Amino acid sequence: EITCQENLPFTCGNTDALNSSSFSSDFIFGVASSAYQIEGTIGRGLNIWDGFTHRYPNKSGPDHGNGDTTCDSFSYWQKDIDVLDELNATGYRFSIAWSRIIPRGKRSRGVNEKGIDYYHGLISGLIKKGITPFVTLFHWDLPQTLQDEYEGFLDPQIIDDFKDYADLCFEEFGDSVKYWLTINQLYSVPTRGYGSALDAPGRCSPTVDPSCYAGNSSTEPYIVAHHQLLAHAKVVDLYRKNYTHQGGKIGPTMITRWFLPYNDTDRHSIAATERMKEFFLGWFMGPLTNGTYPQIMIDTVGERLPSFSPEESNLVKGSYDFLGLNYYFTQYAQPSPNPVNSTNHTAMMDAGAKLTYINASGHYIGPLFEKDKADSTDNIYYYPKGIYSVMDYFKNKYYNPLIYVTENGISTPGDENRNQSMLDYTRIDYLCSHLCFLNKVIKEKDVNVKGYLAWALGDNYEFNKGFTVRFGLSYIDWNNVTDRDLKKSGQWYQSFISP
Ligand SMILES: *[C@@H]1O[C@H](CO)[C@@H](O[C@@H]2O[C@H](CO)[C@@H](O[C@@H]3O[C@H](CO[C@H]4O[C@H](CO)[C@@H](O)[C@H](O)[C@@H]4O)[C@@H](O)[C@H](O[C@H]4O[C@H](CO)[C@@H](O)[C@H](O)[C@@H]4O)[C@@H]3O[C@@H]3OC[C@@H](O)[C@H](O)[C@H]3O)[C@H](O)[C@H]2NC(C)=O)[C@H](O[C@@H]2O[C@@H](C)[C@@H](O)[C@@H](O)[C@@H]2O)[C@H]1NC(C)=O
Ligand SMILES: *[C@@H]1O[C@H](CO)[C@@H](O[C@@H]2O[C@H](CO)[C@@H](O[C@@H]3O[C@H](CO)[C@@H](O)[C@H](O)[C@@H]3O[C@@H]3OC[C@@H](O)[C@H](O)[C@H]3O)[C@H](O)[C@H]2NC(C)=O)[C@H](O[C@@H]2O[C@@H](C)[C@@H](O)[C@@H](O)[C@@H]2O)[C@H]1NC(C)=O
Ligand SMILES: *[C@@H]1O[C@H](CO)[C@@H](O[C@@H]2O[C@H](CO)[C@@H](O)[C@H](O)[C@H]2NC(C)=O)[C@H](O)[C@H]1NC(C)=O
Ligand SMILES: *[C@@H]1O[C@H](CO)[C@@H](O[C@@H]2O[C@H](CO)[C@@H](O)[C@H](O)[C@H]2NC(C)=O)[C@H](O)[C@H]1NC(C)=O
Ligand SMILES: *CCS/C(Cc1ccccc1)=N\OS(=O)(=O)O
Ligand SMILES: CC(=O)N[C@@H]1[C@@H](O)[C@H](O)[C@@H](CO)O[C@H]1O
Ligand SMILES: *[C@@H]1O[C@H](CO)[C@@H](O)[C@H](O)[C@H]1NC(C)=O
Ligand SMILES: *[C@@H]1O[C@H](CO)[C@@H](O)[C@H](O)[C@H]1NC(C)=O
Ligand SMILES: *[C@@H]1O[C@H](CO)[C@@H](O)[C@H](O)[C@H]1NC(C)=O
Ligand SMILES: *[C@@H]1O[C@H](CO)[C@@H](O)[C@H](O)[C@H]1NC(C)=O
Ligand SMILES: *[C@@H]1O[C@H](CO)[C@@H](O)[C@H](O)[C@H]1NC(C)=O
Ligand SMILES: [Zn+2]
Repeated sequence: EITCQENLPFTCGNTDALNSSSFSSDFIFGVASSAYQIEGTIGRGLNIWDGFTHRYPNKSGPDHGNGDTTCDSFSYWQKDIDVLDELNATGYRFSIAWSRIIPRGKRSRGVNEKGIDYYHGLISGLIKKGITPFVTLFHWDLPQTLQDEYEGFLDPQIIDDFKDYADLCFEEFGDSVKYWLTINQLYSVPTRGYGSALDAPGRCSPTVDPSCYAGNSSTEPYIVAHHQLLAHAKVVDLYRKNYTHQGGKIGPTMITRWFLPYNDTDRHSIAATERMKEFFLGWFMGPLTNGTYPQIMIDTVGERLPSFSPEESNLVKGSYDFLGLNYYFTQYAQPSPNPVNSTNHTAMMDAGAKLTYINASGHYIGPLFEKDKADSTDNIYYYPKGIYSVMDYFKNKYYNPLIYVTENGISTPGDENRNQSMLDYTRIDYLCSHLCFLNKVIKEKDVNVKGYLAWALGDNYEFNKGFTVRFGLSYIDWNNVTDRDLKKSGQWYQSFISP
């Protein structure tokens, strides 16, 4: 019987109690990263994250930091491999910058052979060290030209352009890459990029944020989400019909969260909690497993929710070999009004729920996840059991899918000096507490999880936060980004992997 801790202090940092041997022999352990966050603009065209961070510096991060140079993985990709080698990692998730291989967006406009070579070198290097690549085709960095031509994912033209880009990736890298992720965190761009405008491209309703150049927070998130599903499905169909000889697998990336009732004895809170599962997870999982949006979304969103044609429904349904599940935290849900007529209405309001980290009786869900200096009441807290609940839910609700945890991690303040940043015991606690529960859910619920990739191989530009927070298991000095030095967490993970 496996017992896992939910509150501080944690004792899972002892590799004598918890290690890779606790999992199946073939279980993959590694770390993850994304192109915009680690490469730098050198050698690539411009994308919407360059555009967004430059047009709206205040939105790039409190420090106005962006991905211009960041940790310079373009030049130091070998150093990334060295970190993985040091960790004895068996997996590495990275993303291909569309702007690096097709700077002009549309494939017919030509490709960047040097950009293609960059990824060939990285992939060859990973394989030579026994590291299995998990490659994300689209980690939000859409070529700026496509956003300017037709507003990217807001238009159906994105489908063919994404398909042609994916085709190039399969053609060029598919002989070596056997695990593909289509779109990173399906929920994110529709809501943050077209709803709240916290993320690129930065579209929203005029009253939601006067700085948005255009948009409609009430309708656009649904249009974008719909196109993401269609684009994703078209790419999966292309992969399975034209690249089956490669013997690989492909799937979407979902940002997952668990939800608990703000008040577990209040039917309204309980209902809001179930609505959140449907609006947050079901919005994409319903189409992916059934070819239709959840009924509660159909009923609530009405005319603002696009419909799948019979052909599209068939294309989207079952469009995955596995699911890349990112997991960070869990929230309490309570009822909230949905003012559809208000000029400030956002798609996020349709769920009719308010999310918190403290419940009705004043209980904080778990240890501190992220401290918000602007407002103490806006602090995020984590919940280790959430990963168990999410995996159990996916197996029972979404037809026992093959799963790879594609992201799981925690940040530490950017204000900390080198020594403080290196002594990241809070990260060991976060990682081990989640790994305990992941092992527990695999054994108790038989969830088909075959890999775990911790977020951020190293410190990098964090979307919306600049360099004010660090997520890496390895430290990076912003005055000399060459070195990737394993922090206490990286050293612990090394021992966890090879006890
Ligand atoms: C997994 O996918 C399944 C489909 O492959 C889902 O089952 C479908 O669920 C639909 C509801 O979402 C359901 O469609 C409704 O059908 C009603 C009856 O239509 C028949 O009878 C009519 C007689 O007058 C006739 O005119 C029709 O031609 C049909 O013969 C219909 O009245 C409904 O329309 C109203 O409600 C919808 C909102 O749901 C409104 O959009 C619409 O304007 C109207 O107000 C509705 O029809 C749909 O209307 C919208 C239109 O775009 C669609 O083309 C049209 O179908 C449908 O019958 C079933 N199909 C099957 C195979 O059972 C399944 O849904 C779950 O299970 C069903 C049974 C139901 O309980 C749902 O609530 C569940 O979510 C999906 N499962 C999951 C997990 O989501
Ligand atoms: C988690 O949710 C539950 C269920 O909603 C909360 O319990 C309910 O708390 C209500 C108070 O907010 C209770 O209603 C009140 O009852 C007293 C006594 O009769 C009455 O004088 C009040 O006017 C009020 O009555 C309601 O008034 C509005 C009407 O629409 C409604 O029909 C009336 O009932 C309610 O009875 C109670 N339900 C039950 C079954 O216990 C719960 O609140 C916490 O516990 C209750 C018992 C009370 O001590 C609250 O102060 C306390 O916050 C809530 N838990 C938390 C931590 O928020
Ligand atoms: C976002 O787009 C929606 C849809 O075009 C707008 O909602 C429409 O608003 C008009 C004017 O009040 C109504 O006549 C329609 O019935 C609404 N459509 C539906 C069914 O929602 C909404 O006003 C737009 N929001 C902003 C801020 O531009
Ligand atoms: C807020 O969360 C706390 C902690 O999960 C809940 O408290 C638990 O409630 C159960 C059921 O009454 C008890 O058996 C446990 O002993 C409680 N644990 C603790 C730490 O006190 C509490 O019920 C939640 N509040 C609401 C309104 O849902
Ligand atoms: C890549 C982070 S986006 C995310 C998870 C998260 C981590 C730290 C702080 C805030 C969020 N979830 O994406 S979304 O659910 O916010 O769209
Ligand atoms: C208050 C503040 O400092 N934030 C402003 C914001 O109000 C403004 O809409 C935006 C214009 O792009 O520029 C930000 O710096
Ligand atoms: C790994 O953890 C298990 C408990 O799950 C323990 O029995 C084993 O001794 C540990 N391995 C090492 C080498 O510490
Ligand atoms: C597979 O490739 C062929 C050759 O380019 C193409 O004709 C066909 O449409 C492709 N199948 C798809 C789009 O899945
Ligand atoms: C506008 O939206 C904001 C954010 O949800 C809300 O706080 C405010 O009350 C709304 N104003 C209106 C029109 O009620
Ligand atoms: C930058 O760091 C590298 C690796 O530690 C080192 O070799 C080089 O001398 C440093 N350059 C500076 C800033 O002096
Ligand atoms: C790396 O892991 C393999 C497989 O568990 C093990 O045989 C090998 O000794 C490890 N290498 C190091 C130096 O940890
Ligand atoms: Zn710049």
